[PDB]
Formats: sequence, structure tokens, C-alpha cells
Amino acid sequence: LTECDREPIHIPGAIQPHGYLFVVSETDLRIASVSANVEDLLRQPPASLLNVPIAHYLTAASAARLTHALHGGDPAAINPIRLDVVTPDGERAFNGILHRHDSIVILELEPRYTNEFFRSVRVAIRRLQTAADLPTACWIAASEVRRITGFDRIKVYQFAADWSGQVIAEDRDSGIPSLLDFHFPSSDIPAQSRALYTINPVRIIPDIGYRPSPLVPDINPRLGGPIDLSFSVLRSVSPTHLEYMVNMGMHAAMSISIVRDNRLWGMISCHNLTPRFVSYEVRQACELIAQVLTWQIGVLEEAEIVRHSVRMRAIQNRLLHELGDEQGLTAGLSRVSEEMLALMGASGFALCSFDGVAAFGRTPSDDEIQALASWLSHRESRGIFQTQQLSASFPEAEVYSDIASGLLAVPLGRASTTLMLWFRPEVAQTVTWGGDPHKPVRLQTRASFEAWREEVRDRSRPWRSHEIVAAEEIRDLVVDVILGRA
Amino acid sequence: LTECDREPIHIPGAIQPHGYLFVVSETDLRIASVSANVEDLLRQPPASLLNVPIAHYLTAASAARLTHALHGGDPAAINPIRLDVVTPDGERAFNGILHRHDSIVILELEPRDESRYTNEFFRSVRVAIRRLQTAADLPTACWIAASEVRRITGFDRIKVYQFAADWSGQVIAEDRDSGIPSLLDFHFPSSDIPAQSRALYTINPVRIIPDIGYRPSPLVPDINPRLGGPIDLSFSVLRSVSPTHLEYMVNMGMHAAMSISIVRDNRLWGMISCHNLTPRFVSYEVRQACELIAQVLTWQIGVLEEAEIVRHSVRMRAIQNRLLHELGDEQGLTAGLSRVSEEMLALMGASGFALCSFDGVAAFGRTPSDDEIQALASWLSHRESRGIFQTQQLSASFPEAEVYSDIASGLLAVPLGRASTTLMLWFRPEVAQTVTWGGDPHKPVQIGPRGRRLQTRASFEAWREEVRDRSRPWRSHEIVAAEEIRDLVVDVILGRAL
Ligand SMILES: */C=C/C1=C(C)C(=O)N/C1=C\C1=NC(=C\c2[nH]c(/C=C3\NC(=O)C(C=C)=C3C)c(C)c2CCC(=O)O)/C(CCC(=O)O)=C1C
Ligand SMILES: */C=C/C1=C(C)C(=O)N/C1=C\C1=NC(=C\c2[nH]c(/C=C3\NC(=O)C(C=C)=C3C)c(C)c2CCC(=O)O)/C(CCC(=O)O)=C1C
Repeated sequence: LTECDREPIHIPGAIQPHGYLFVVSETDLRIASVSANVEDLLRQPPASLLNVPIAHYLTAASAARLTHALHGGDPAAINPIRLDVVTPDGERAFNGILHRHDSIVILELEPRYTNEFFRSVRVAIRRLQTAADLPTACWIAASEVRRITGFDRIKVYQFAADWSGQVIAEDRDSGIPSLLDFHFPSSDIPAQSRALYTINPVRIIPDIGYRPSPLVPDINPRLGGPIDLSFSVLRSVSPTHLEYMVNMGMHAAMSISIVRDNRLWGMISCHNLTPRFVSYEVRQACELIAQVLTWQIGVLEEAEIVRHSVRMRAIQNRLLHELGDEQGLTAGLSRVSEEMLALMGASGFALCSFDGVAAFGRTPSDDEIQALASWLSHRESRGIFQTQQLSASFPEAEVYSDIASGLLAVPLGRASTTLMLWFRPEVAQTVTWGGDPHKPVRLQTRASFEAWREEVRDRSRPWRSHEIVAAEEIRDLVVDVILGRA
Repeated sequence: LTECDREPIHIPGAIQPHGYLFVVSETDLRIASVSANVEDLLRQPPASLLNVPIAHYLTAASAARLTHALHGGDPAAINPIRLDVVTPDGERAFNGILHRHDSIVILELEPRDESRYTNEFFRSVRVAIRRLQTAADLPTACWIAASEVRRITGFDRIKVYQFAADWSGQVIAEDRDSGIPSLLDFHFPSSDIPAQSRALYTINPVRIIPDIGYRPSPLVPDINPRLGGPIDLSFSVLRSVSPTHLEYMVNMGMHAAMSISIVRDNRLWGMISCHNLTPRFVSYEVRQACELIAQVLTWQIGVLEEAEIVRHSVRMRAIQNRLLHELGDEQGLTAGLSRVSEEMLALMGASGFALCSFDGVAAFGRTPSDDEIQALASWLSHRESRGIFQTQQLSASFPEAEVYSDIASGLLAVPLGRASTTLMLWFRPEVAQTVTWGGDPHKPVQIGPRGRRLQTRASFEAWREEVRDRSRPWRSHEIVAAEEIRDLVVDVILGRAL
């Protein structure tokens, strides 16, 4: 497990030959380190070229652009820089991808779009923005990716709390295999890969079986440690993970992080049969989709709540009056119980006092919710508690599996414990993974990615964010009436 | 027309007889005043009920439901309240709409118009909302709110009306039943919803006139038991409205009207106006969902705006890049602009732009003469603002620009510094557009019998006008790329101190 976490993926001393790197002390822009693969391009030796002014390499026009872009700077949205390299053959040019990190400066060379193009992306974005829900937004995101990257398969993979994931949307060309609901374990994106991706959000491997060029030399020329190659686009990628890809059987891979409030939310993973490369530009457009999709994630969240303000208004009104006039509160509840229970996805709900309990629907008896309450107190919040699987973190609960696998708990008090608990019952479901996910490898890639299935119990259906808000708006009501009457 | 503005619509002495008003001195909730039409429900007469336990008129449960609602105090979202009124003739059930104002309590009773609101209804508004939220652009979204409103209120015609800088507006979306006359795109003058109306509508967002030919029951009496003045029915739903307007409506062919305000950043943005040929009433519960649609619509306007921006990062990011690299790297900034000009212009949606200092001018595209921009910029200096300036008709505020109207009626002026010495101006040329009106907008009223200024004009047929002197509207997103372009010019210029 944690052995997977421990590799340095950021320092390999190597790259991907579909491009050419350089490191520079900037003052006159002297090549402080360069990559092996350079020789096929200028036909000269390798360490010879160290401490050499880059500029005589660059057509006049080009060289000047480089220098400016460095302090060009506004707003470090200088990439890509169109360069032309002076050479033995004659006129041939590049896209240049420059960055600074750890007091050294890196420049990478990569291969070189119209009014028709922007429009393609504009409409990508429109569709995404007008998506009705999250599953649908993800799909639009997958295909618009697919459409503009020409890849055989796009997946939107979203992390679960445990850093296991699930492919929640896919789009593939006719005659390409599918991973469309598959889960995969945390081993698959180790804690370090993950954390790198949270700040470097796009990466590509245009041929998964590349010829790794190393660096002449591999040292930081101004701080003298290992070269930290994190924000290099050409940074050669862990061999571990590499065979992994011939295993899936895809001869190219790209992926764009989905980052949401600085926590990685998921990835767009992209697979093609033949090797394939697409220009920086397209990856940029991809990242801009990925971005929009991230933003949408929340607007869909706000929207889902609104869609449901209506029962809510109505129910408030009823609930209000129906509790309003009766000579008991506890009574007043019973009457609206069902529509409420129905509003929440729920089979039952309790109110546990220090001094008793009021139970409604499918719940555990009076004795044991007070047990449940007692337990709730310790948790490292006095805010809402929620889960689909109670017994995961409360093994005393495996018994209510049948009727409370899922619990929503809302305190009335600002930090008081007199609570409203909503229960939901088990719902068995079947999840499919890569292979025996109890056998994910530490060592190399596991052999197989064919569907493997597993029967989960003691778990309720997920709590939707908006049902939570209604719990709250409901506590808000019982709170008021509870107050109004002393 | 400031007299049209002076008619005080919140102090009539009457209500609309489809409902019954009250007002109560509050402890024992004794009745302090009522409307004439009360007579029809309780064969007794006004004064026989003045100052009495209102609850004497209610069932055990209703009275308490009311009383418990008197400090209901769950927001003021207690409305409507099921009241059951005891009567001579058989039993009578009302929707009760309680509110406080001018130091008193007012209660109104309106017809319950589902004896049950259902699960089918909830889904209908849910899908109304989903649609409204997934709209592609402001028009479509306006339209959606219209049809969905239409689906649940059933009125023959639903309009979305959007106000402009002068309090004229135009119908920008409409949905109607077959064979109902269309006022889509019709402009209307500010006179038609006069200032005071607008004000009330800004703080009171829904109103209905279920029959435009009603017999206004007045109130016995019209004295506030705590303030003794005339009674304020501002937030009374039942409030008999201006008769000026009432005539507007027969003159319009519609014997019922409901309208929900669209209120955005505490300014009246527009109205959803609903019209039916023959009278119609719709229940409190139904108006409330309409208001809910409007609010979803109100919010959606901004999401739409934001969305329109995001959609345009790409030309932007591009021009940004080509710019940085192409424009720094040419040995003039002037020279740089020269190049990226058309794309810029194209992104800007503009025929021309310049960069005048106090000490020079750099013009690109089709612009005014240098002398003429040099003067624009002086004038721009006296304005009391230092931010973006925008007009579709420059000559309206700067009449000396009439001359260049043909090539710059629209100006988007954006300052480099906070010191507004040197600015980047974008030009757009007058454009022909033909717009159509309610009636002639040049006599928006006529003198009524006895010599006053309150008659609605006789007709709302298309009147058309050719307008040639105003440019294309400056769009929110366009302004943004201007700001962004500015930001780039700045770096170069800064970068190049020396
Ligand atoms: C503990 C070693 C590893 C096991 C076992 C394993 O399965 N992976 C292991 C290490 C790494 N994976 C790296 C990158 C990476 N992994 C994925 C995994 C997926 N690709 C998919 O398409 C899906 C699901 C549909 C999954 C779960 C991706 C997308 C990536 C990023 C690159 C890409 O595939 O496009 C990785 C990082 C190496 C590095 O970046 O240097 C390691 C170490
Ligand atoms: C200055 C005298 C008035 C003229 C002339 C006039 O046209 N209106 C005048 C006064 C009032 N109008 C009132 C309410 C009101 N007006 C409108 C106007 C429109 N309705 C439409 O559908 C369109 C265009 C398609 C327009 C321009 C509306 C919508 C309303 C609100 C009621 C409704 O929905 O019909 C008014 C207020 C009376 C009150 O509320 O007491 C006054 C005084």
C-alpha cells in the first residue's frame, strides 16, 4: 500500500522524446542542462553545449521572443511560445513551453487553429453549462473532450472519500471497450501522484512505450540538488504505471485533473489505440473544459436545491400550521411525518432528547437511538452527521443494517444535543472493479482489467446535498415551534 | 406626466370584492374595520361587528390557527392560512393572508383554489425550474418562464417585460394560447408603469386583478385605530387598484391581469405580466409558484451573464497570447497593436479604437479624426467617474460628437490608470434598427371627462419608428475583454519604462 506512495515520480532525470528539454541560468540564458535527444536535432555532441547562450540556436525573430517572454510575464500566460530552431537541415519550427521552479528555469520544445476551432470549443462549453445534472455534465465533458482530442476513449473518474475512484462517465468511438461504472482502488493513484496532480493539472503520454531521454546532467546548476521536474510537461512518468497502460492496451494517455476548492475531485482520463499526440493548444482547451466542468459542479449543486424549494415551501406551511395548533408537539409531528420522510429519502426519523425520544416510521427502538445519540456526541464536530454506512465507523450498528444503514443527524441546538435523526435502510448493490481489488499489484501492475463484481451490504442510498438542506430547514421549523412554546 | 406619478394608489378606500379584508386591534384580535362586501358573507352589517372577537367568526380550530399564526412568527411564511368562516348561508373556507403594516394587522380572505395541492403539481414546478435553469440564453430563459407560468396559471397570455434606462420597456418573451394577439418586442413608454407603481412593485412583487371591471367594496371605516389616518393597503393583495390602469386594460381587451416583479439588485428589472380575455383568478398557492419562477428567473439572469463570459475566454486567451508575444516583440507598442488590431476589433465587436494620451493619439480601424478624439478625451476628463464609460449614443451626452455619429455612436472608454490621463477607447458606428411600439408613443394618454390627465390611450397596435443614430448595445462580456486588453497594454507599457 504505502510502498506505492513512496516513489519519487518528480525527479527521474528523464523525459519523453517526442520533445526536447533545456535548463537555464537566465542571466544570458545559458544552457545549464539539456536532454540527450537534442543530438538528432542539431547534430552536435551533448555536454558540450552546457553553459552556451541559447540564442544562437534560435532564429533572430525567435530568440528575442524567448527573452521577452521570460520577463514578458503578463500574466505568466506566455505559453506556448512559437520558436524556430536554427539547424543543419533548413527551416523547421516548434511550440515552446517555458516555466520556473526551484530557482532553475526550464524550456521544452513540442510540435505545432482556426476560427472554426474556437467555435467548437465555445459550443462545448455551452452544452456543458446547460447540462441538467452532474452525470450529464460529465458526459458532455467526456465527449466534447473526445470530439476535439480525437482519442478513442474519454473517462471522467471521480474520487471517493477513500481515494478509491469510480468511472462516472465515458465516451468511446464505435468499437472500443468500456469501463463505464468501474471502481478502482487508491493504490491506483498513489498519494504522491495525487498530490502532484492537485497542482499540475494536465499530463500526456503520446506513446506509452517511449524511449526515455535523460538530462545532461541531472543536476540543479544553482541549488545543486536533484532536478525537480514536476511542472515539466515532458517529465517521464513512473515505469510502474507504464506497463499498466499496455495492460489496458492503449498506446497513448492524457489526463486532466479536476480540482475543486483545492482538493482533487477527479480526472479526465483519456485513452487511444494508436499512439497519438495533440498539441499543447488542445490540452489547453481540454483543461479549460475541465475547468468549466468543475465550476458547473457547484452550480448544479445550487440548482438541485432550488428545484426542490417548492414542496419545501408547501411543507413548511403545512408543518407549521399542523404543529401549530395541537396541544402536543410530538403529535403535531406525526401528522406531517410521512410527507417529510418522503421528502428526505427516508424510512423513519427520531428526535432524541436528554429526556426521551420521539420516533416516527422505520427506526430503531427508543432504547438504542439514545445509544446512537450518545455516540454522536464524541465526533469531531457538533454539526451534521451523515453517512450511507453507519457500521463502517460504528460497528455496534451492523444490527440496524436492515432499517438504518444510513443516518442523517441534525442538532437542534447551536451546540446542543437534542437531535433530529433520519434513517434510511440497507440497499444492496453490486459494484464492478478492475480485477480482484483485494489484489491490486508495492510491485507492478495487476494482470487484468475485466469486470470483477462484489455484493455490498449494510449501506443505504447516498444522501443528496439538497435533502440535507431540507433536514436543516426542517430542524429550523421544529426549532421555532419548540421555542415559541415554553 | 409627473401627475401620472402623483396618483396615490395605496390609499383607496376599497378592495376587490372577490375577497374580504379586515384589520384588528390585536390583543383579543378585535375587528377594527372591514370592507363593504363583508355584507355578502355575513348577512349582518359593518358596524355590528366593529370591535368584536374576530374569532367569534371562526371555528375552534380556525381561530386558534389564526391566533397561533398571530405570533405565527415562522418568517412571515405563514401564509396562506386555512380559515373556516362561520356564516348564515352554508360553510365558507378561505385562504387567509395576514400581514402587518402601518402599525396594524390586516387580514384578507381569498378563495382556496385547490382543496389540496398535490404531488403532480410539485413535479410540474420542478420541471419548470429545471428547464429554466438549463436555458441556453436570456431570451430562451425568458420564454421558458413565460410558458411555464402559462401552464400553471392558464392565462391566455404571458409576457416577459424588461425595463430600460428610461423606464420604458419591451416584451422580450411571450407565450400565448392560439389566437391571442402578440405583443412580442413591442416597446412601451415609462408612462405605462408610472414611478410610484414601479416603487411598490419593487417592494411588493406580485399583484392580481382577477376581473378588471370590479365593484370596489370600500372599508368601513378608513381610519387606522393606531394612527388614525387613511389605511395603507400597500401590502394588501386585495387592494383595489388605480382606475387609470383599469381602463388601460379594457382598452387592451383583457379582463384579468396578474403580474410578478423581476427584482434584481434592489432595482426593478422587469415584469412577468399575465393577461386573460375573460376573468380568471388564481389561488395564492399558484401565485406563489409564479413568484418562485420569477425568482429562479431573476437569479438565472446572472448565471447566464457569467456563462456568456466563460464562453469567451478562448478568443480572449488566444488574442492574449498572440498579443503578448506579437505585441511586446514589435519595437513600438503602437506597432504592436497595429497587428493584433483586427482580431481585437473582431473580439471587441468594433470598427475602431484608439489609445489617446493627453499628449498623443494612436488610432486603429475606422476612428474619428485625431482632433475629434482629442476633444472626446477632454470631455471624458470632466465626467465625474474614472471607470469604464459606455454609450450607444455618444452624441446624446456629448453633442459635439454628432458629426462623427456615422462611425462612433458607441464608445466604450476604458482608462489605463486610476489616473485617467490616458485611455483606450473603442468605437462602433450608428446602426439602423426598426423598433415597434404599443401605440403611438407620442400621446401616451388623453384628457378624461372633467379635464384631467389619467385616460389610457385608445390603442395598442403596432406603431413603428426607424432609429438610425445609436449603435450596437455594449455587451457585459465585451467590456471584460476590453478590461483584459487594457491589462495587457499596461504590462507592455510598464515593462518598457526605459
Ligand atoms: C502503487 C503503484 C501503482 C499501481 C498498482 C497502479 O495501478 N498505479 C500505480 C502508480 C501510478 N499511476 C500513475 C498515474 C496514473 N494513473 C492513472 C490510473 C488510471 N487511469 C485510468 O484511466 C483509470 C481509471 C479509468 C485509472 C484509475 C492515471 C490516469 C494516471 C495519470 C496519467 C494517465 O494515465 O494519463 C502514476 C504517476 C506516474 C507519474 O506521473 O510520474 C503512478 C506512480
Ligand atoms: C399615468 C397613467 C397610466 C397610463 C397612461 C398607463 O398606461 N398606466 C398608467 C398608470 C398605472 N398602471 C398601473 C399598473 C400596471 N401597468 C402595467 C403596464 C403594462 N402591462 C403590460 O402588460 C404592459 C406591456 C405589455 C405594460 C406596459 C402593469 C403590468 C401594471 C400592473 C398590473 C397588471 O399586471 O396589469 C398602475 C398601478 C395600479 C395599482 O397597482 O394600484 C398605475 C397607477
